[PDB]
Amino acid sequence: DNSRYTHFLTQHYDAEPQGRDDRYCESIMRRRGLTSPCKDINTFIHGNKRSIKAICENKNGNPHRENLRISKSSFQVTTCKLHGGSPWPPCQYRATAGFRNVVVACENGLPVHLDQSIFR
Repeated sequence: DNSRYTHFLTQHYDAEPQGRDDRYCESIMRRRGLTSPCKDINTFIHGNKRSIKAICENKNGNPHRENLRISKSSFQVTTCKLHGGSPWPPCQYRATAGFRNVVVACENGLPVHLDQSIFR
């Protein structure tokens, strides 16, 4: 029903990554279609979807700033950050795994945006 939500899963969700190293990032950024031009920073959330959607309501979120939500729980996450100078592929990424709460924006109970600022 929501294309922004399906698009959120594409850009910001990976259920079970295993190794969350540089090559993890370089591969998934490609697989998820984020390399023309290279997205300069992009973060993936791991685990189940229930926990993530739940950020859109009381169960696992609170209102945050100007129309954003912040999760109550902490998530396993991997931020991929471009390097090397060029905007165009091949896109080299450096991986940073993390564990903390995340900020998103929701519509109709579904996350449609990940605030990347906190992972910078």
